[PDB]
Amino acid sequence: MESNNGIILRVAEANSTDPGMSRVRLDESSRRLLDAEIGDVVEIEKVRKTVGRVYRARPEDENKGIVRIDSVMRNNCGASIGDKVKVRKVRTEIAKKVTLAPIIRKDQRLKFGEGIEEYVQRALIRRPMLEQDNISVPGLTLAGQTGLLFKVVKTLPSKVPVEIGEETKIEIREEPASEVLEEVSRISYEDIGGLSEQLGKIREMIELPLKHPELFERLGITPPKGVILYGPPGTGKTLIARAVANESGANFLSINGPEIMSKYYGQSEQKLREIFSKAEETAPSIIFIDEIDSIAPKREEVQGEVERRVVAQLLTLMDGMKERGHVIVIGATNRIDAIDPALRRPGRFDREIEIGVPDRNGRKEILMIHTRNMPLGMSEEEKNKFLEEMADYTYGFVGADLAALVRESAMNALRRYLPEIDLDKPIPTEILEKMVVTEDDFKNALKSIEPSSLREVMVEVPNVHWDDIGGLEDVKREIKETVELPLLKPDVFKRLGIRPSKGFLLYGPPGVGKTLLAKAVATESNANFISIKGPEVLSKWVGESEKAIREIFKKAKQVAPAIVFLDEIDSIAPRRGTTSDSGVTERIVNQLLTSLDGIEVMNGVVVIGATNRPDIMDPALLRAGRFDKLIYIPPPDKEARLSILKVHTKNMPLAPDVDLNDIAQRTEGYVGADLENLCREAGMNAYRENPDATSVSQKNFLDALKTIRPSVDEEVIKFYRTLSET
Amino acid sequence: MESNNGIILRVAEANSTDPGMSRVRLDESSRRLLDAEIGDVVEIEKVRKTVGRVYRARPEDENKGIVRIDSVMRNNCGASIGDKVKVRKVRTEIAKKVTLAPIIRKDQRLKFGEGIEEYVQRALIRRPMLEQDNISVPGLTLAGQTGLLFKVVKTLPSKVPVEIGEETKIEIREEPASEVLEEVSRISYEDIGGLSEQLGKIREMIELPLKHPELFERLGITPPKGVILYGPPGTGKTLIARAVANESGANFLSINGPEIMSKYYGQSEQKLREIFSKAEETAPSIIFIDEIDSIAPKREEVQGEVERRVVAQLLTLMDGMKERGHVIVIGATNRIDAIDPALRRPGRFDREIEIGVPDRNGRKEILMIHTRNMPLGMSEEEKNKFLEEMADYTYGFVGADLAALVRESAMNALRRYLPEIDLDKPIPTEILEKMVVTEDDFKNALKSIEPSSLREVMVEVPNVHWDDIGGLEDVKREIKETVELPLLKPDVFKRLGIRPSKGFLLYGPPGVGKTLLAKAVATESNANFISIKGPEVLSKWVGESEKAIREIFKKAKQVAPAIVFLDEIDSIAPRRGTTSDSGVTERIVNQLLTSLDGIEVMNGVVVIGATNRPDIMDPALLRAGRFDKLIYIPPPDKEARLSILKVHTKNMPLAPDVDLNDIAQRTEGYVGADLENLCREAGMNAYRENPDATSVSQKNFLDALKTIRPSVDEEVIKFYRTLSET
Repeated sequence: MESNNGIILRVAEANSTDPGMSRVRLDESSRRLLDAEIGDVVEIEKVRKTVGRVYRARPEDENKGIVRIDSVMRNNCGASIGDKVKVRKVRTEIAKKVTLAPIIRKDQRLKFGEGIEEYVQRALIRRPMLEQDNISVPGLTLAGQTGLLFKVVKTLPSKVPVEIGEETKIEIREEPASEVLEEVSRISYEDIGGLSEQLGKIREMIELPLKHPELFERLGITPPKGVILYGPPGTGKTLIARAVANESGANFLSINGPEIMSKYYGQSEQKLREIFSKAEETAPSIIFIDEIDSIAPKREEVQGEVERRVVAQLLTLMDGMKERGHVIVIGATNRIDAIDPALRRPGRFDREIEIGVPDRNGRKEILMIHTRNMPLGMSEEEKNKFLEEMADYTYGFVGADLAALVRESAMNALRRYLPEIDLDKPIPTEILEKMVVTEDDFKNALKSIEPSSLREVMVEVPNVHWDDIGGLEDVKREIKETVELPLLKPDVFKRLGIRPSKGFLLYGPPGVGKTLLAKAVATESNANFISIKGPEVLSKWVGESEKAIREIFKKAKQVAPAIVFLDEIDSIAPRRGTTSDSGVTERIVNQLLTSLDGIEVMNGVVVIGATNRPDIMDPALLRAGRFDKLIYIPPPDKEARLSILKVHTKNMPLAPDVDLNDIAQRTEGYVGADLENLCREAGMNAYRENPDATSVSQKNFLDALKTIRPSVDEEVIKFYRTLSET
Repeated sequence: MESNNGIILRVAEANSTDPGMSRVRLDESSRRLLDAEIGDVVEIEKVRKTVGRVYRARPEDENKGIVRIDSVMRNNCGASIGDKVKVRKVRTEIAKKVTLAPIIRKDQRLKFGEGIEEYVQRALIRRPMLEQDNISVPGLTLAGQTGLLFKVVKTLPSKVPVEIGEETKIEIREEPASEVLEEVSRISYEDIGGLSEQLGKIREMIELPLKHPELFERLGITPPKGVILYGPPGTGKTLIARAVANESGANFLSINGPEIMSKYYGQSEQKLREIFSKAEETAPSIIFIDEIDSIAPKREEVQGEVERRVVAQLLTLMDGMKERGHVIVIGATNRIDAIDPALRRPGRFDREIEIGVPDRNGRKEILMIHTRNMPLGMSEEEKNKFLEEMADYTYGFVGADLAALVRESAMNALRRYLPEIDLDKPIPTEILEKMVVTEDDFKNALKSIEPSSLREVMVEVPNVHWDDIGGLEDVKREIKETVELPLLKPDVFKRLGIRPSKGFLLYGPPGVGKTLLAKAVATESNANFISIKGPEVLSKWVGESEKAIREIFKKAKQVAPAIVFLDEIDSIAPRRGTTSDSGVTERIVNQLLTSLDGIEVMNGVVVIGATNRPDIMDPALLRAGRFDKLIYIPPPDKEARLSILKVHTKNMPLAPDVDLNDIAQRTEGYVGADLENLCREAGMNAYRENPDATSVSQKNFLDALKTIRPSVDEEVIKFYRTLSET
C-alpha cells in the first residue's frame, strides 16, 4: 500500500498537523521521485477510489522515505495509516462558485452564522479542497470544537478537486445539510495527542492487534486478549479509547463502572451482558471498561455477592469470547492497586503498560489543538507560531488542566469583549473578528491561572557539563569509569573476571552542588536521571506511602537505561537536624534496604549514594555489599573557585576592569553553591544594562565579596578529617 | 462591558444597597446625558414592555454607560442584570387617593393591624412608582424583616404611573391582593454582602450559558458542569447559591446531604434520581448541595457500599447529563482538603471557587443590608452611624455572625420596649412610634455573648503606601529594584542574562512593622500582598499541618503576579531567639524551598520571606532562585525619626506650641514603635479638653523622653551585621 515516493506515497502522521491541513509536508527527493516540484498544488487520488488534493510544503526533520500527511484531510476523503495514494503534478481548474452548508444535527437547527462575508472570504486564499466533500472551516472562538464544519455541495468546476481563489463568489445555503463523510463527533490520535513516542508506542500495542482486516486486524498472530491503561486519570487518557475507535475503523462501546454499580442485581449484570452480547452482531467493535477497578476492586475486601458475580460474569464473558467476532477488550484505571490476580492472566488480559504525563512536547500538541479548537481551525496559510514559546514555559499540568485553563483564557477575553455587545442573536462579524485568541492574547490571558496538580518525580535529562561546576576532576574521572565501563565495556569484565561495585557513596560539605555532579555524569552518559531527595520522601510520607518510594525503582527499572541517584536518604533523620522525636532508625529505611538489594545494575541502572554527612545516617544503612566504594567530595579549592565562577560570570554581564584572579585568591572555606550567589550578588548592585543606571566593573564584583564571603563553613571540613578515621 | 450610553442606558445592579427604594443613582456626567436635575422623576421603559419611574441620585464612582438601580423595580419588572434599558424624562403625574394591600404569600392571609400613618405616611414622602406595582416600606426592627410588601390594586387616577406626594389620601384594607410579584425573601444580588469581585466572577460563568446557550456553548467557551464553594459555610453559601439561581431566572432545586445519608438503599438513590428527573423539565436550572462534604467526604476509610453506591450513583448522574438542556450543580464546604478528589475531575465538578471572609470593608456592605430594613444608615444620632464605626469592634466576623449580632440587637431593643408596655394581642401604632433603635443595643450586644470563640484563621487586606508610612529610603529603593523591576520588566531581564531576583528576605530590627514597608511597595506596584501572621504558623506547626500554610501561599500563586509576604513563617525558630536548637531546616521550609523553585515563568512572581532572626535560615533559602537578595534595615536614621515622629503626632490633637526638630534631637536609637508611644502618651498627660490653642505641649514631649529607653539593643545588632557581610 505505502511506497516510499512516487505516484504512490507513504501516508504518515504530521506532528504539527501542518500549519494548514492542505499544507502537507514533503521531502525534496519525494518530489523528484514523483517528478513534481515542492511549493505547488498537486492532485491526489487515493484508495477507496476517491478524489482530493493538497499543497506540498517544506520538509522539517523528515525522513526521505515517508510523507507526513494530516489525518483530517486523509480521513475527509477517507483513509488510514498504511494506505496507498495516487498523485501527480496535474493542476486542474480553479473553483469559481462554491455552495456550502453546515451540519445541522449537532446544531439541531440553531444559530446561523454570517461567515459568508466574515470568514470564508478572508480565509479563502488558495485552499486546496474537494467537490462533494465536507471542508473544515476555521473561526468561532474555542468551543472545544474542531474548526467549523461546512459541507461542500458543489463547486462550479465539476467532478475535479480544486482550490478556491479570491475571484470566487461563495454561497452559504443556510439550509439542511450533513457531512459527506466521517461525522460531527470525530477525533484522531493527533487531535488527542498528549505524547509522541509513547502514544505511538501505545498505538502499536493496540494497533498490531487492531490494524485492518486485509492485514492483521483479523488473522492469527496469537494477538493479546485485553488491555489496561494507567496514569493520568481523565484528561487525554480517558479519551484514548474514544480515539482508538475512529482511527481503527470499528464500533465503539463505552462501559463505565459506576453505571454498572449504579444498577443493582438483575439488570446490572444484564446490562453488562447485553453490551457484550450486543458486540457480536455489531462486530468489529472495541470493548472498553473505564472504571473496571470499581467492578473488580477486590484484594481481600469483599462486601457482597453482587460484586463477585459481575466480575465473575465478566470472567465468563472474556473466556466466552474466542475473538471469533474479534471484539477486543480494553481497560483503564488510575491505579493497578485495585486489580485482582485473576485479571492478570491470558484469556482475560494480556498487554498492560503505564502511561506517563506530558513533557514540554506533550503540552505543545495539546496547546496546538487549542489554537485549532480556537479560530483558525483549518488554517488558510502558513504562519510562524509564537505559541512555540508557551510549551517551554509551562509545566506541572496535564491535558485537562490546559484545556480548562484555555477556557480560563477565553473568559478573560470574553469578559471584556462580547458582554459589551450583549448578544440576543446574531453576532457582529466585526466584533467577532476583532476579538483574537491568536498569538497575541495568550500572554495577557496567561497572567491569570487557576491550575492545581499533584504528581511524583520522573526521569529527566539535565544540561550539566564539566564547566557548570568545575574542580575535582579526580572524582569525575572515576565517575566516568563507574558508568562507562559497566555501560560500554561489559566484555572487559570477562577478561578481568570481576563483579563491579553495586554502587558508591558520596559525602562531603553541603552546597558543593552534589546534585550538579549527579546531573553531570547523567548528561555525559546520556542516561535518564532520577534523583530521590528528602522533600519528596517527606511529601509522599504524608499519605503514608513507603511502597511508593520502592516503586520509584520499579518505575526507574522500566524506563532504564537510567541513573538512579540517592541523596538525603532516610530523610526523617536529616530533616530534624540535631534533635529527633524517634530513634536512629525506623520502619522507613527497612523499605529502602530491601530495595537496594532488589534493584540490579546489570541494566543501564546506576546506583549513586549521597549524603550531607554519613555519621548521622544510621551506620547499618551504610554497610558494604550495597555501596562498595566510599567516595569523599571535598570542597572546591582556590583554583576551582576561579574556573567555577569564570563559568558562571561569562554567560552574564562582565567588564574588562574585572580581574577574576583577585577574587578567588581571597576566599577559602567556601562552597560552590555560593559561587552561584557570589556571581549574582554584584549584579543586584550593578548590571551592564539595568534600570539602576549603574554598570559592571571591579566595583560591584568587589561589592559581591563584601555582600557575600565565607560564612565560617570550616566546621564541616574538620569533621571529615576525623570522620574518615573512625 | 456594561456599556450603553446617552438618553438610553443599560441596567446595572446598584453597587450599594441604598437607603431608598426609588433611588436610581447616576453620575454628574450620566445626568448631563438626559439633561435632568438630581432627584428628577424619569420614567424608564425596558424589555418585556414594563415601565417605571425613579429618582436620580449620584455616586462619584460610576461610569456614564450604566444605571445603578433599585432591586424593587428590577424585581417588579423581573429583570436580569445586563439588559439594555430606555429611559427618558417625563413630568410628574400624582395620585390623589391610593389603595394598598399586601400580597397573599408574604402574609399568608394571617396579617392585620395598625400603622397606616406609621408606614405609609412616613413612606408617603416622594415615592415615584408605576400603577399596579408592589411597593415596599421597611423600618422598625430587623431579623424577621425584609421590606414590607404592598401590592397596588388601584390608584384613584387610573392607567397612569404616578409619584406619591404629601397631598394624597392613603388606605390600608388588609384584604386580598395579587401575588404575582416575588417576595424579597427570594433573593436579590444586593442581599449578598460585599464580595463584588466574586459575585460577578461566579455569575458570568453560570449566567451566559443559562441565558443563551446557543452561542456561549456553541460559538464560545464550554459550559462547565458544577461549581464548589469554599470558606465558612451556612452563612453565604446557601444564600449565594439561591442568589445565583433566583436572579438568573433558573429554577432552584434543593438537596440535603444529611437527608440522603438519613436515607438508605432505595430512597437515597431514588431522590438523586428523582431530582434530576424533575430537573429535565425545568432545565436549565440550578442544582445545589450545601452539604457536599457530608455525603462525599470519602478519603478511603469510609465503609459501606450503600454510601459508595449513592456517591457512585452521583458519579454516573453527572456524566449522564447531555450539556444541552444543561443544568448546573452547585456545592459548598468549609474546606477543600476534607472533600473527595474523585469529585474534582471532569465529568463532574472541575470548577472550584474560594470565598473568603469579610473585613472592616466587607462588613460595611453586610451591615448595610441589615441597615436598609432599620433606620441606622444615615446619622441622626450622637454616634457615627456610617457602619465603619460599628465595623471596628466586629473584626473577624462573617455574614452569619453579624446577622446574629443585629438579631440579638433587636432582642436588646425588644427587651426595653415590649416588657415595659407588655402587650399581648394588640398591635398599636404607638409601640412602633415609640420604638427607635439606639446604639446602646449594639453596645449591650457587643458586650453580650456575641464575641464567643475566635473561629478560624484569616488573611488581611493591605492599605499602606508611601503616604501612610515613612522609614528608611535605602531599603525601599532596594526593595523596588527587587520587586518593581522583575514585575514590570521581566521580559528584557530574560534576554540580558540579568536576573536581579526571584524572591527576597527582610531582616532587621523588629517592632517597627517592617511589613508596612512591604505593603507600601506592594500597593504601589499594584501587586497582591499577603501576610502570614506568626501565631497562625505557631499553632498549626504543632498540629502537624503544613497544608493550611500552603493554601494561603497557593492562593497567591494562582492569582499571581503577586507579592506574598511571610512574617516569621519559621516562627518556631525565632522563638528560640539567637540560635536554632534543632536544625536550621524544618517541615515548612522544605516546601518553601520546593515552592520557590517550583514557580514558573508563566507569571512574574516574587516571594517574600521575613523574620526577626535571619541567622536561623536554611542555607538553601539564601541561594539562587529562592532568596537572591538579602535586605537589611539598619537602625532608624536621625532624619527618619523626625519624620516618623511628625506623622504620628498630627493624627491626634496638635498645636504649633512645639519645635518638631528639638524633640528629635533628644531621640537617638528610638524606633518607630518608640516614637509612636511618645505621641499618644503626651496628649493623654496633656489637656484633655481645652479652649486654648494648645492641646499637646513641648513640655509633654520633652518630659516623656526622660522615662523611656531605646528599644533596639546592641547584641541583636551584631548578629545582623556579620550575616549581611557574609
